[PDB]
Amino acid sequence: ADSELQLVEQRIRSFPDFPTPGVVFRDISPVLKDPASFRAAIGLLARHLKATHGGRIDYIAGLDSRGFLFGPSLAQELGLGCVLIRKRGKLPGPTLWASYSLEYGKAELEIQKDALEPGQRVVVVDDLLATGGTMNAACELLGRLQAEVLECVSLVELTSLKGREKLAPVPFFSLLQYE
Amino acid sequence: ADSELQLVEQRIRSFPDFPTPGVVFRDISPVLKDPASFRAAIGLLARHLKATHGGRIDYIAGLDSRGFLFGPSLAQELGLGCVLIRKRGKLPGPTLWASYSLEYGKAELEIQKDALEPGQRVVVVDDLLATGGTMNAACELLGRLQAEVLECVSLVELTSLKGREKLAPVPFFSLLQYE
Ligand SMILES: Nc1ncnc2c1ncn2[C@@H]1O[C@H](COP(=O)(O)O)[C@@H](O)[C@H]1O
Repeated sequence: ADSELQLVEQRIRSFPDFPTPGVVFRDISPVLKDPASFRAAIGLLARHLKATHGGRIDYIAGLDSRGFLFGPSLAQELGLGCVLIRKRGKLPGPTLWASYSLEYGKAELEIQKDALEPGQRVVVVDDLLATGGTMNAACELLGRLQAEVLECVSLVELTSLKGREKLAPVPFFSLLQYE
Repeated sequence: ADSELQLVEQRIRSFPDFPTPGVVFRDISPVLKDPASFRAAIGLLARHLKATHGGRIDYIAGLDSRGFLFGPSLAQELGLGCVLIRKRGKLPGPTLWASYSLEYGKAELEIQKDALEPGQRVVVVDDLLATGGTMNAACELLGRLQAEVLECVSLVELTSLKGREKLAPVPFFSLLQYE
């Protein structure tokens, strides 16, 4: 198109009635597919994070699974490492775990007990904030390792689901908002 | 790739008997956590790919979920987009899916119907090649979209499981090898 924000915005594809009737799904797949829009997305998140924390971040925490598509590349742009927060069962060795609500049921996330040392400053990233279930669980786990969660970020936020309120006092930033 | 490769090898951590007895789990998590290791792994994959295929690659395809950690960064380094291959039920809109065999029973993968156009040339990435079942299924999905799979790559290859044979005649490159 032209601007970087509109380049990202034109590449978020809408799918009505997926996964269930009445929902409007936001697919980030086109953002990844277009190298110019992927780099526009990473650069917007990076510039936000650099301006906001002045270089003083220790790690990005990428959220299983779609957050893994952004976390490493964001971290690398910022010159940082990326740690992983995963669905239960996926990581080897001693873990901490936290439950959250998933569709009609309950699920769990986990982090390795040595993923972070105390006092490390971390930004959580995922593609999309919907109910805020996994993101909230992520914050719980990081606090348990005595990490300082600076904020959570996503490319997209679905405001009608009120996942941002669920994260307070943890600050939250999104690039784009839809219902 | 001596020094750079040692930076990767040093950060692969092994866990006996996970997830089940007699399996040595290879954990790439410390590679992601160290930005120099991550940058070395991405550079070494990119360098091999450019030295082998030059500018003939159109897209990287990342395998759900640990392939997601490397695909976008590899595609960015090459100036290419990245397309996604997911566990069934995760992608919106029209898809093609297939089933393949695992340790007792079946698993299923899928791809969006419009991920690639015919004759487009793709390299598949995952973190580790074991039996090659998953990567083989990804190759088959991509074939059904009339994509040309130039190569599959990973950080680790478990050579006693003969994943390389399963993929033939699609070439396969790994940074590190173990029995
Ligand atoms: N020993 C192992 N360590 C880590 N991941 C493994 C191991 N064996 C299999 N996998 C994973 O299982 C999938 C590969 O299985 P395969 O389809 O048998 O090649 C990939 O996602 C690998 O990352």
